[PDB]
Amino acid sequence: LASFLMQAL
Ligand SMILES: *C(=O)c1ccc(-c2ccc(C(=O)OCC)cn2)nc1
Ligand SMILES: *NNC(=O)c1ccc(-c2ccc(C(N)=O)cn2)nc1
Ligand SMILES: Cc1ccccc1C
Ligand SMILES: Cc1ccccc1C
Ligand SMILES: Cc1ccccc1C
Repeated sequence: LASFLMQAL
């Protein structure tokens, strides 16, 4: 999940 949200950056 972290990756799925941090893709914003
Ligand atoms: C959430 O964005 C998230 C959580 C976990 C993973 C992920 C991707 C690949 C692996 C993997 O190859 O495991 C080998 C031990 C594990 N977890 N991606 C995204
Ligand atoms: N918010 N994330 C980004 O903007 C982002 C763009 C591109 C990449 C990335 C990572 C790894 C590779 C590679 N190993 O070829 C290419 N591009 N990460 C983040
Ligand atoms: C590597 C990967 C794949 C799918 C969604 C987000 C990210 C960071
Ligand atoms: C979609 C989502 C979920 C949890 C925290 C942040 C964001 C953008
Ligand atoms: C991480 C984030 C959050 C909201 C707008 C833009 C960006 C890059």
